[PDB]
Amino acid sequence: FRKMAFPSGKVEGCMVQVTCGTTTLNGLWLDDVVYCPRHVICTSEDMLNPNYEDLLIRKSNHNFLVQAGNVQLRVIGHSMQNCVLKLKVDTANPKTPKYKFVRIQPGQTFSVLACYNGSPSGVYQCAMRPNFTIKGSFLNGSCGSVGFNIDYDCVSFCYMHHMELPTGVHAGTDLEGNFYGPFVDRQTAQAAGTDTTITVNVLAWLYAAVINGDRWFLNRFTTTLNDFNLVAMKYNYEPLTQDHVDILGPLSAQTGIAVLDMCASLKELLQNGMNGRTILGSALLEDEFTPFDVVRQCSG
Amino acid sequence: RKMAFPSGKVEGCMVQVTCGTTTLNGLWLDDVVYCPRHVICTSEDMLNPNYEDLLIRKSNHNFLVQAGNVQLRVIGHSMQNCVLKLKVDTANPKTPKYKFVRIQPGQTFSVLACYNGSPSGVYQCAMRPNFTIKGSFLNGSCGSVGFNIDYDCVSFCYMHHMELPTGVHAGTDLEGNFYGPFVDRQTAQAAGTDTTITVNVLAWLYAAVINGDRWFLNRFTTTLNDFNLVAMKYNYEPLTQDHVDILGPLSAQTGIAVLDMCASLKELLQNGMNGRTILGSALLEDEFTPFDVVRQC
Ligand SMILES: *[C@H](O)[C@H](C[C@@H]1CCNC1=O)NC(=O)[C@H](CC(C)C)NC(=O)OC[C@@H]1C[C@H]1CCC
Repeated sequence: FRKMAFPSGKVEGCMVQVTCGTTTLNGLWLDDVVYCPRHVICTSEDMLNPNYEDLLIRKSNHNFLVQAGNVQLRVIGHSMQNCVLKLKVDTANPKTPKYKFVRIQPGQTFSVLACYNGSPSGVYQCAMRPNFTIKGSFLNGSCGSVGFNIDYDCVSFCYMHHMELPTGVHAGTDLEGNFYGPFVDRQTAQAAGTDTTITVNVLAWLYAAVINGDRWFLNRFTTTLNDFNLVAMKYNYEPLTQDHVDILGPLSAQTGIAVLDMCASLKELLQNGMNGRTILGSALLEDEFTPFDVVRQCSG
Repeated sequence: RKMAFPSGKVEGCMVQVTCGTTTLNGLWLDDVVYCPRHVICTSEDMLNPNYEDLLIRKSNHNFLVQAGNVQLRVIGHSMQNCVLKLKVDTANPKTPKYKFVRIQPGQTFSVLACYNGSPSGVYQCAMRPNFTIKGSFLNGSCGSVGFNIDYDCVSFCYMHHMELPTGVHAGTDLEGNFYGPFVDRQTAQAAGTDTTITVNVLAWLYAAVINGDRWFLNRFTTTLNDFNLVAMKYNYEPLTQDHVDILGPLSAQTGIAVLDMCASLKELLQNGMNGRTILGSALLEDEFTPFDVVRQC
């Protein structure tokens, strides 16, 4: 199993650059709107303590330089929605895919198209941590890069990049400008909650092991969801939700192993350790493959 | 972070190729579609296919090429080693600037995994020293390609043909020559003993340091040859002076001499990681090149 990104072409066709003064970042061009982080309107000095409504009132359409490559897109309207700027432009993007804006939950994975100056540099798979950070690879100028999933014809945009934390992890918003987690777009020191292990994804990984014939850890017992959740928290594992139990349905059906039986197997691993054994060629439990990711790499 | 090149320029080239009941992917550049020649085989052909004999018995019309909902008419075909070249009456307007290259073991590339001419996923691979790749490929993935992008130019280096019993993968360059001692017949094939790409392990250790992780460093040093003696004992590839030179920028950036990092790696090889982890991994990672690390740091 490897981290596998979605093909990035449909998103590459939507990346532009947005500049205000000398501050440049990336934007997302869909139909006749460009979406980008609102801190593009900030001087480096104003990022320390920005008053965004005040900064925006002083801006006009003609203060925004939007470019696809080196080709300018004329801005004909502007508005702020939470922490994102929406710039109406006079050209509808002919490469606009079928798309939607979604807000993902911790544990869910998505592909990031890392961009600089509106130019895509690389694509990689990220997991949203339970503390609402991602372990990105982002350099200066990467803001406005987006995270996405692709289902059939439709690009689901879920993440737009805004900042790095002192610990090196990354934070950002959905495409409605609402931050994931307790973060704000100010150049102030901000700390994330202590992180935890994504239980639903560990379970997905155990199911993947079973599918591949690696099943020594299956035991004869079961548990209730509440008993499991209370034990899991003592090992810094996330509690399971009802939605987690449901998204494990397909893998449970594929293997014939009930979700709560797998929970009891995981509980034994937590309480007793691996005892020098491995699972899928590893003594570490992997928590950044979702149930869908497992099905992706096992089917096509 | 393992990072692939953006795949859009390659996505615009992927098509579906069918012959008989065999369907796989092709690469459509200008007015030519490239694909694995074993598309012309049947069940009974695959064991010992005489490809020149099988191919002469085919007509242009035995090949169905589909780009989305549009069929492309094949107006000519030829074989170059293990690749079939199908001439079509339409030029791909999405053809990028491109070249065909043969990569060296230890080099990395991105794979666009495709099924039925449709892109499914992208990931980074290394050409192993034993000329396999550790890919994620299923039935119908043949004809998927590997590539690197420099400026606006796509350098195609890999086309996918097979899986080995061990679960690793084998394929060709875009001239149709295999990497490694493999053959496009339906037989169980073993690879040579694999080794670890040492220059890449060192690059990744430097990446761990750049991201503030240094538990594995030490105050010892080593000569190049003494390091290589230990490396070979542990089935690591030897480190050349060009490798040392290639690592210079990472050495400068971090203030750690290449041979000092070799001494750290030696200590890791002889003692293991004693439970610790580097950049999240319980194992030494060898599929990041020095360039991969630099570009991202
Ligand atoms: C082409 O799509 C397909 C891709 C492989 C299928 C499963 N995973 C793959 O990467 N290629 C093939 O099926 C090969 C065709 C021959 C003619 C080259 N064969 C193959 O990969 O077989 C796999 C198993 C180990 C070998 C045992 C043969 C008796």
